[PDB]
Amino acid sequence: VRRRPKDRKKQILDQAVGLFIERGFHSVKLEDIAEAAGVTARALYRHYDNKQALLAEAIRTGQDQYQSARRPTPRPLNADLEDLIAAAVASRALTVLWQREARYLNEDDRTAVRRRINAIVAGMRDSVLLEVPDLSPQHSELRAWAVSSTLTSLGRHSLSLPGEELKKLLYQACMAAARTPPVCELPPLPAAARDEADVLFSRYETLLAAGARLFRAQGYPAVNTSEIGKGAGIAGPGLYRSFSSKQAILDALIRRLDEWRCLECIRALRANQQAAQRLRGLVQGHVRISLDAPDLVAVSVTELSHASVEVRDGYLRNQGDREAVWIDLIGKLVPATSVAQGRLLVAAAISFIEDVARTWHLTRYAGVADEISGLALAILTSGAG
Amino acid sequence: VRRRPKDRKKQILDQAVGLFIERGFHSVKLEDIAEAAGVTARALYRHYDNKQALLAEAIRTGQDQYQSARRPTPRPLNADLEDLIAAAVASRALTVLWQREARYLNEDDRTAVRRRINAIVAGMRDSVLLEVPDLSPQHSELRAWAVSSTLTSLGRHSLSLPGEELKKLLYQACMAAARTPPVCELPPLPAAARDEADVLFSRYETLLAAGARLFRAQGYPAVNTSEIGKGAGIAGPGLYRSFSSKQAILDALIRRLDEWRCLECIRALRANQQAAQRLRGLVQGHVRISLDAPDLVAVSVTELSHASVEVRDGYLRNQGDREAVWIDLIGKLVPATSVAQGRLLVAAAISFIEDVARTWHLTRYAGVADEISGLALAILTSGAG
DNA sequence: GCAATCGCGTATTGGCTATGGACATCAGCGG
DNA sequence: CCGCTGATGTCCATAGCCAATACGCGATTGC
DNA sequence: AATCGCGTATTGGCTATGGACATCAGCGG
DNA sequence: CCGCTGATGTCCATAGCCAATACGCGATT
Repeated sequence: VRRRPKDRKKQILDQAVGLFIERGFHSVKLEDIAEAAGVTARALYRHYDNKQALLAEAIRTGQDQYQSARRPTPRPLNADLEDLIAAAVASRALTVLWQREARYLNEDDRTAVRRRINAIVAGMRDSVLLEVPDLSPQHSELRAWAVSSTLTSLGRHSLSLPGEELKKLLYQACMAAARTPPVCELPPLPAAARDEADVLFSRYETLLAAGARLFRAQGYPAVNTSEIGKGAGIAGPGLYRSFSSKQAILDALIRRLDEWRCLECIRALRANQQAAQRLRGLVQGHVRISLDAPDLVAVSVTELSHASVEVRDGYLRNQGDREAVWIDLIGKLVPATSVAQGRLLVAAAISFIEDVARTWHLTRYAGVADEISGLALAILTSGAG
Repeated sequence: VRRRPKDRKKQILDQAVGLFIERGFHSVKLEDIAEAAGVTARALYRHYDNKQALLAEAIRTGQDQYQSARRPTPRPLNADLEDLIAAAVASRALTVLWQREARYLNEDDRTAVRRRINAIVAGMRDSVLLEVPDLSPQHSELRAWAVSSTLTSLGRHSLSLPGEELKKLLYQACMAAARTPPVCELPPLPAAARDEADVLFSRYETLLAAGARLFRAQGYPAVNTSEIGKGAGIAGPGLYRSFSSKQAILDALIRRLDEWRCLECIRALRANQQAAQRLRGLVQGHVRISLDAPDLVAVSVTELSHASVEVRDGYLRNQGDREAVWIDLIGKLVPATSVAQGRLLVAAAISFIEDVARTWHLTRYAGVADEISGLALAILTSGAG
């Protein structure tokens, strides 16, 4: 009656990849993967030793799929862009494997996936430097990260364009980002922790900072209450003296980020009245907030699925309203850009800003915020052609 | 058995004053006052036309009590500060009568109460100008408001000092505030509504602004969902497509103000490391937030009793932590001041900033924020002598 | 092309609390 | 001591208001 | 001079899931 | 009809989230 397909491992791996993409590593039970393949958990143990081994196999398979879709001597970015775009469109879902799921692996696998990502970014940087021969290494790295984040932003949503419109949009955005002239010399800053200790002036602030750091480093389901308490110097019952629960801490982080973004948007709107100056002010405020609180940005990017329904819905609605304001300004500045193209460009720019803000070594230069804002504005305005 | 004291209306008025001070005018029923006076509700109608007449009588009685406590040619502030301080210490619980309960009266009674308050402030300004005869009208008005707000702050909490320490503290604070040299000139601002309209970029923002304005103008129990919907341009039931309930708007306003204050405090802490500059930066951030959002300040001052328990508790705890940071800085700068004196001075400065921020005609000058910050710092630092 | 959403006026609806009429009782006074 | 007209308490009910949630009606958008 | 909540460190559950013996087919000779 | 490969039954171990109880405070009425 029941037959062994002799390819059980491939089916189990495919189901695990799908479930990890959809719901996450901790929220997907082994029996869920087994049922998706019409087996039980002990069959998976017959095929894989551990659940973590299954996750590592899934992440490696996703990276191999991206590499195969990518399909030697470095060539100008204009020559390689079409291939890069095709690969990106085909692999849009799998971004979370390396970006979020890989967070849960052991040190060796994390180092391996980090090496793969760094090699990809280095190839993109080589292409960018071949496109513009006269560029400082920091500027070349920034433009390479801009191109990479623009290509990777497709995995943060489900929007698309009919026909070859999406490819044209991505090509224009990447080429405009790459060919942006430098705005400052970008000198390395002398190289903080004292300011970080000073800004934790209460037990509530210390617990909030410890929770945000632990959520960014490990993940919400993987952080104990005792870990947050130790970060604050107490036990978990101390955290429950200060908070109602850990979901309360997550909701507090999300609400704090939302309110800060709203305040910066209000200030930017009140400061300027013309379209260009207003868009520049909004981009500058977003960059400022992203650079000042990388942990909040990382939490909002990753752990949003574990927050309360009302908090998540409100945060998403407010972000959508601010993005709609951005799209209206973009459409005013560039009449050719439509609304779908506008939101695609806005998502790409936001992804670039957030990705650069989280990386530490990219933000160790004087006046890097101006460069980030200029690159984001170039990406947003690339719709002109 | 039952006895009619023939002075029943005086006891009814006393109980009404006590209940109006303790809790809101809308939060006490006529049955509560009647029970406190040992009578039934219609017995009150035998002595008063309605509840609004009783409220007006209570407010007039409180103002008359303050006037009697105070008791010609104006005298220098140093020769009248003893009397004013005594009057304030005696009338501290009565202040809310002409500050919150006044909004529920008729137009004529509101104008009469405003006239009484303005006459008191004008007498204070005359005393201040007699003390320092080298001040422009704007500076004299600002210093008079500083003194009046210091006394009103003393009439805002339950803190006190043993013996004549409180009188000495208030005298020093008022004299330091009055004797502050002008920080800068105050040219009248050329005279927006355009900035008040574009910042409402979504239905949620419009509803929030309308709710805040209505709560400030009338009070939380006196505003129904119909007015908020009309301010947003929709029907009353349409408000629930964006909010869970009417209390959700108040909770959102309180949370927004708390997060904005927290962000400004964090920025001020990170900007400066020395004690004096750090305290100046904290005061400047508080002044900036108070001046930019007067409606939020008014809501937090008045309608806080109608918010959720958790939201109110969190807001109070965060404000207490920030004020504790202020008190630590004050104690570092001035070794003489103790913790309780620091609490009193911080309350005085905060009340001064909030009172000046809410008044519209006082803020129509160029660089008034610097003068407000200077006066607040003069109040806070006072205590060296 | 058509069904699933989506705002948006209206329409109820279950408290809830100022008022209020009918009736009742103390107050001191004038024989 | 005792009626005897003021003034001053109760007892129970009613009317209007005000969250908050039902409908139905249109217009739009994914399939 | 009692009297008090205020933190603080264990303490004890209740509940999910990951992993695992024992039995179990199937699938090529 | 047989020896290897895969599967299915329950089952237990153990971690993690909230309460609950314990003494000291150090300030409060």
